[PDB]
Amino acid sequence: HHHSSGLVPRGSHMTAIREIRLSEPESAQAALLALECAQRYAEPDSADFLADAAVLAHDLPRAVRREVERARLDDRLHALVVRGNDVDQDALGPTPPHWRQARTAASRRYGFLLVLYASLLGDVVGWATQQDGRVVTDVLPIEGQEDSLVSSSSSVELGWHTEDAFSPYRADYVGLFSLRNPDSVATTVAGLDPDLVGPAVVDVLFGERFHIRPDNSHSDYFAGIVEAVENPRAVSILRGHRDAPQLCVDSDFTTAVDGDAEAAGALDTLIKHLGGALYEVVLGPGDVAFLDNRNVVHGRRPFRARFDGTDRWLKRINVTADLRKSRAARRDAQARVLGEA
Amino acid sequence: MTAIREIRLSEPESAQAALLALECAQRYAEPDSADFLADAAVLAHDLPRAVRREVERARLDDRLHALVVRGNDVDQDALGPTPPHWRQARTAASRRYGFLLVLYASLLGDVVGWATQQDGRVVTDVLPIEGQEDSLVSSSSSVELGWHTEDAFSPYRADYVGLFSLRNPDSVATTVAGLDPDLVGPAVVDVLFGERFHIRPDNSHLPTHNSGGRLSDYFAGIVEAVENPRAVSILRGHRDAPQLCVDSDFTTAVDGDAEAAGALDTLIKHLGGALYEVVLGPGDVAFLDNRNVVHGRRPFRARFDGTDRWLKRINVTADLRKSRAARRDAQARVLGEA
Ligand SMILES: NC(=[NH2+])NCCC[C@H](N)C(=O)O
Ligand SMILES: [Fe+3]
Ligand SMILES: [Fe+3]
Repeated sequence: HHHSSGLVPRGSHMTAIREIRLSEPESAQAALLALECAQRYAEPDSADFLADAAVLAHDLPRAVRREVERARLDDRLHALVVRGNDVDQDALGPTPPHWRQARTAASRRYGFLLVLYASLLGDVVGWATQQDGRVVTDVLPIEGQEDSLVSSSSSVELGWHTEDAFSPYRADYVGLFSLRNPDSVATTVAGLDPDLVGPAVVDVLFGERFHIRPDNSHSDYFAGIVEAVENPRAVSILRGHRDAPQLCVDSDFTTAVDGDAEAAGALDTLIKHLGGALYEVVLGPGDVAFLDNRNVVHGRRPFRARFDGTDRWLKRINVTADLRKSRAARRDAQARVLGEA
Repeated sequence: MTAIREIRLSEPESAQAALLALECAQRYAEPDSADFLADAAVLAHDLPRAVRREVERARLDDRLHALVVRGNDVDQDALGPTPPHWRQARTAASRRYGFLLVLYASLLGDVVGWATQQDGRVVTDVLPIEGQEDSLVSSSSSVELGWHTEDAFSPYRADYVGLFSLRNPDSVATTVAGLDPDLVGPAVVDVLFGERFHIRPDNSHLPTHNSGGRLSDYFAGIVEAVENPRAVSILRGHRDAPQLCVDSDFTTAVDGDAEAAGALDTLIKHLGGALYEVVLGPGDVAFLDNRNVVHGRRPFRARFDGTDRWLKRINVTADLRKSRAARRDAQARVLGEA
């Protein structure tokens, strides 16, 4: 229970995982700050708290803030993982049977702490069509959705994708705060190693030669959503500097532009590459991850849910480096829900 | 309203910020030393809490014109004379003000500079230069600095421009204007939202305003943007809170587009009259929201005797990652090195 941090490689990605282990004093400091926020503010995503969240985040332990800041500017990061936060399992109570029942009094402190960590990386956002536009969402298995294509699945693999791949307002980070995970169930993660892929295919993937359609998981805004399915814009899968390209792809919702067989080939080459390159991150209770959604796709393996209140439960959040850029898709300046207007 | 958000520092708050800036000056060589900039976001967290609270309110106010932090400590005697050229303005005595500007700026985003402006420095200098009185660059004096979005030509233009006044003995005003969409017409707004305009790089990006030795390759992109400007919009985003991107001296409508030419001269008249004054006294730091306002500087008579007006300046981005195609490597802050 000493503080430690370091770099865990995956293939050629030398800083793929940045791991921080909290000392017991650091875990207690973070818990005390989250509990004070829960006393003073309405909700982990109420306007009063989110106006202050980026400043309150500055009260987290300094050594942790320095390591999170290094992760924030690492444009080859896959996952920042902060291990060893305090979770009182007894006080938390059972895993709820549905996200609609999961915004519990006992779990508030973990929503506040997830937003505090997240607010070191950017500004938290949610989505009108996802869990009623909650910014702090819940990942837990739902009975009768075992074979579903959403994060409430268990028995079937959650297929890998860039989060909200279709959207110009897609998150920079996806945050996950594990409350319990008795069977050590993993998030799957992959990035592109351009040195494992034919330069010709990489060139095609930088072309605006693909359609990324919304999941059925997804008005001027919702007019844009109907258009995105029926008349999808021609988009690239890779963008930015050749030395540090961003990745945007959905294994289930990406196709080449009509009649572009070459693009179809490059896409299916990339799908097989990322499929073969998938690795896993397991979050024990009190472990928090931020996936760099610019760099990695993510999903989840089949697992065996009991639905007895002991199942895996994460709090989840989306983070943007640039809240202002999505103002056209938000209700007002301070509102954080994409597609609310 | 709160378009201008002012924080007047207490003596303790001024002293705390000065102590932190001097601690940075004791540790690091330059206010844009790579080691300092890696450390800057967390060091900024050590600024006074009441100040960080008001900077955060400004950061999330999408109608902000400027945040002004008044009353930082500036030792005029220790600072010495105003240098005669920005090339000579990286003085030992002024380091502490460069460090403090970066600390305030790092609450709002990440600092960036330009390969094609003041030799790619991140902390730049605004002071009158003999022979540039009637120029269109920040070193002008006799000729008003025409109102502009900073680096309006570039998709990597700053979200905030930071100005730290070291010296302003004649109270020369910074000029500011926002756009009222209601007050120009829903008609003109529709035109301005169209990609029907040419915005060229301003003269500060030319090799004539950089050291002679600076690589020709840096200027290729600037010369291309002067010769062959892309068709771009002046307004973007939400109709209720649209962003503004225009330079009064370097913006034209696309050839043939009479409707666009009319929209632009309507905008130029609306912004010209609305232009209002903010005077930055010694120790005053302003952050202009470069998405919401154009800014300039009133005409003034420079004395060229070492007493002249002197600001430190910085560009701040909300999203450093978005410009990686234009930067040499992940941590490099100089736009146009790639
Ligand atoms: N309309 C103008 N004068 N535009 C250029 C403004 C000054 C420019 N930002 C500089 O540093 O020199
Ligand atoms: Fe997902
Ligand atoms: Fe300017």
